Amino acid sequence: RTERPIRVAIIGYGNIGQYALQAVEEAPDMELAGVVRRQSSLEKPLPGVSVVSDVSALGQVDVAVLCTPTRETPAIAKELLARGIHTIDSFDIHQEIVQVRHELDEVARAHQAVAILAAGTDPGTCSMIRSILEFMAPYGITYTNVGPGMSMGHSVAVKAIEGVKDALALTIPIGTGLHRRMVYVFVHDETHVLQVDDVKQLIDRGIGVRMERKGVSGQTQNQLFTYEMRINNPALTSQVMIASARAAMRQKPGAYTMIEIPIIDFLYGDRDELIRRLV
Amino acid sequence: TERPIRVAIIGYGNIGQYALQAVEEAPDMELAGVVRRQSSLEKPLPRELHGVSVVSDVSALGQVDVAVLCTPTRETPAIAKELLARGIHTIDSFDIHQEIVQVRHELDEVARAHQAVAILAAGTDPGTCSMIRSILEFMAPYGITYTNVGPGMSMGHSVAVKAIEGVKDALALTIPIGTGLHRRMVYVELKERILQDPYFVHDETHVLQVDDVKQLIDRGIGVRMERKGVSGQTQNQLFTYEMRINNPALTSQVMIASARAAMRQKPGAYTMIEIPIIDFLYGDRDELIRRLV
Amino acid sequence: TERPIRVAIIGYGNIGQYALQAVEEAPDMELAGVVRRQSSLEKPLPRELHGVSVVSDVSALGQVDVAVLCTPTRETPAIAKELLARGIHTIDSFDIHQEIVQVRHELDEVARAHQAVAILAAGTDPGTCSMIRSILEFMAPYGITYTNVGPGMSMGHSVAVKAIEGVKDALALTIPIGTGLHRRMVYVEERILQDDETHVLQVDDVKQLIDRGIGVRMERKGVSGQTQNQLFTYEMRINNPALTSQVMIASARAAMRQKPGAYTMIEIPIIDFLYGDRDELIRRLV
Ligand SMILES: NC(=O)c1ccc[n+]([C@@H]2O[C@H](COP(=O)([O-])OP(=O)(O)OC[C@H]3O[C@@H](n4cnc5c(N)ncnc54)[C@H](OP(=O)(O)O)[C@@H]3O)[C@@H](O)[C@H]2O)c1
Ligand SMILES: NC(=O)c1ccc[n+]([C@@H]2O[C@H](COP(=O)([O-])OP(=O)(O)OC[C@H]3O[C@@H](n4cnc5c(N)ncnc54)[C@H](OP(=O)(O)O)[C@@H]3O)[C@@H](O)[C@H]2O)c1
Ligand SMILES: NC(=O)c1ccc[n+]([C@@H]2O[C@H](COP(=O)([O-])OP(=O)(O)OC[C@H]3O[C@@H](n4cnc5c(N)ncnc54)[C@H](OP(=O)(O)O)[C@@H]3O)[C@@H](O)[C@H]2O)c1
Repeated sequence: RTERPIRVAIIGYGNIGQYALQAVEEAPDMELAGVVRRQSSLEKPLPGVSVVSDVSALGQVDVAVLCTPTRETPAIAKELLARGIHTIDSFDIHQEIVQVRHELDEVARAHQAVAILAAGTDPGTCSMIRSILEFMAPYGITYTNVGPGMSMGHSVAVKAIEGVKDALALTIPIGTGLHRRMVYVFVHDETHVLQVDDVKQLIDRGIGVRMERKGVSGQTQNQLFTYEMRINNPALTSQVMIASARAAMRQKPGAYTMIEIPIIDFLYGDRDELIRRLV
Repeated sequence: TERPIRVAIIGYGNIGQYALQAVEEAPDMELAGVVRRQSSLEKPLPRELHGVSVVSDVSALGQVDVAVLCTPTRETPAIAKELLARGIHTIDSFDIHQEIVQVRHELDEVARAHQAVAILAAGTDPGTCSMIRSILEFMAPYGITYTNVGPGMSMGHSVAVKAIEGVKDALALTIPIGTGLHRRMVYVELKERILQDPYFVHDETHVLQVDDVKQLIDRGIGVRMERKGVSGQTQNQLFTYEMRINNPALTSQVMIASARAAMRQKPGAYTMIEIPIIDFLYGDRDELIRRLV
Repeated sequence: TERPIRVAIIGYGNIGQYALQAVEEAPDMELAGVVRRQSSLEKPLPRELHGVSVVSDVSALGQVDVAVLCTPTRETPAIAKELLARGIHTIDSFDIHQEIVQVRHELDEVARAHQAVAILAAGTDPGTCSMIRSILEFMAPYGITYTNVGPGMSMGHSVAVKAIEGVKDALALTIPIGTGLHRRMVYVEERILQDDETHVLQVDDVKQLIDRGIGVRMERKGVSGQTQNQLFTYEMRINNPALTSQVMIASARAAMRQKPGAYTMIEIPIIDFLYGDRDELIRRLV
């Protein structure tokens, strides 16, 4: 009677990939097919899950959830799409998304494959809230203020300068989309530096997001919208990618961002009862 | 109300369009007409003004109790003087704080001389914010008040940017950054530019090129006013006042309420802290004490 | 019933005036007197001190179990050691953070010689904010804590600017701007400002700006075990000397339950600061 599980492979067991594993197991319409790592990591000590070096080893795989680093992700995805497998990623470079969508689109439409890209937290569901604020109040300004919380790239940036080993760099929101940078031990915003004993003692993967728009609806001024969340960032991103995996099965070949897909397509459940429950 | 107050709107800009709605809604007043520069009369007639006397001098309106000046700050004290000199009361929302005392003296002479009332600086931040700020002072005489105007366009500063060279269109916002201090956000439609600091220099400033600054405009604004001080000798008295409002809707509504008050004062010039609050309200005295006190 | 704890107030200034009210209200404590510089005894008696033994030396107050020091920071360690040396316990809210470990060792040596307790640094930020900071740290060992000391008069900065040039009078404020950082607001009765983000304004009367209340915002996001994104906020909006003198009076109560030595506030069972029977405090509070 009921439907067969969606078979998911996770590509790149890193910070996002561990959380993705939890979200796959918990998805009641999804089963883990296996984890794909570089060959160098297969040699490492293992943390019952088929951990292999290529999707071919994992049997049937409808969707591969890409948890690899940004730079390598487009190339990886184009390869997996060319094999008929759908791909999900949370590609987080805003300005290259338009180009990557087109690049992923071409491969997917040929191999009857769906690719959903930039399906994470701010490249992701924050984009969906932004887009909805946009059409409810077309005149005005939106500010996305990332509450105190790490900036992976920024600390990884500072990790590449000569000095006392290890560093933590943070973007701190100072309002109206502007941020201050605080580094614990790249020049156009105010920076503060502190030396610490153990940078590892300061690390926490939660983050705050405050997004606001003040705008006019139709012709009426002073429409106020505020969206706020305090969350574990990698858990939310992996969960958003797993919901996108469900949605990728319900699309036509091609490549989509999350504002190009019906919100109901991300939800597990019977359409009518989702409507009855949510709308 | 028997013989309503005949109100003329002077200058049909942002504030004049909102002031027309305030006049309409007010039960004790009726619109006498709108006064515009001859240049604007030659432009086509807006739809909301169909059936409205729209003229270049207030004489053509005939019998005007109060003139609600919705004119640019610089031009308004001189416009107020002329109307006062005809025995016509004037409301304005003149917004240069540092010139209010002097402007008040200048309007006071003319108005007393001609049996007219002027109420000046009667908008939002000069205006009702003044009244609030002043009640806080006598409630807690020792301490400090901060007025933080929430993200929203200052037009005096936005038009400043439109004036500089290499500037097709610009939008410049004042943004509170606490303690009465403010940052400035400039959106320009065109290092890069000769942005430098034609003034602005004594303000932290951020510039940004956008496609269509018209797409960014909303006339709402936030105001957060805070005071910590001493009542008598007790410390740590805490006061907070906040509004999220349509700025021109408020300013013009305050001006129309001030028009009501003008009809009640002896001749002279007044700021809003020089009039009993009850003068601004429509209704019987005892009924308003009973509703409000 | 026990006899009341006899408390003496050392130094009758700002903190000293509030301490008097705290001692009076404290049901288990009794005012032995106030101790001032002899130069201050020649001045006229404050009305609140009518009927109070005001004196130049604690030896004239009879039995004195605890002395609450409301003396300026730099003078307070030497005054403490003198009183501990007689076997009287001492409370201070000494507030030079970088110096507490050192003062504590010094105060500890004398305390143990004369069967006396010193509780030092027992105020609001040196003091109960320290206790709160410390509970957060063990509750979530990985992460960062920001103490944001809301608008509120400084003391060292105020007196810093109060000197320098044509400063007839001045008031210096610390303002929080987030994540532990602060801006300085200077009201004065020229460009010189050197000695952080600072603003300077001239005013006719600096005394008209004075209010002795303060806000404090403590926030922490960190990890419990391996679980991320645990959120903690602590806030107070208070009369600073009223709270500081109350905390010292509470420490006077805790000092009577310690063994000899010097203690900061994160070194004393919270229950020792509270009036009442042990078991009853537990069932009502734990
Ligand atoms: N949109 C959002 O909100 C959002 C938020 C967070 C993250 N992201 C995306 O997620 C990524 C960061 O993930 P993360 O924090 O989990 O990173 P991570 O911990 O560094 O994990 C990356 C993993 O990819 C594999 N890998 C590393 N270098 C590789 C290479 N050169 N070629 C192929 N595979 C390689 C490794 O897994 P193996 O050992 O198994 O090979 C590694 O664990 C970024 O690319 C970002 O775009 C997006
Ligand atoms: N105190 C407060 O809280 C507060 C708040 C907001 C604004 N305001 C005051 O409101 C005033 C008007 O603001 P607004 O948004 O209504 O501005 P606006 O849209 O520019 O309106 C100004 C109007 O004045 C008329 N005008 C008369 N003489 C003029 C001249 N010499 N140059 C240009 N225009 C002239 C024009 O109408 P015609 O074409 O019909 O002649 C114009 O539309 C400001 O100057 C400000 O001081 C006060
Ligand atoms: N959170 C905290 O930990 C916190 C907060 C507030 C205060 N404090 C502490 O409180 C102290 C200041 O309290 P306050 O506001 O009451 O100060 P204050 O107003 O200056 O009073 C200090 C008093 O001590 C006496 N005194 C002054 N100079 C002296 C000297 N050189 N030698 C001996 N006695 C002297 C005087 O009393 P007589 O004239 O009667 O002799 C004077 O009124 C600081 O040292 C500070 O560390 C800490």
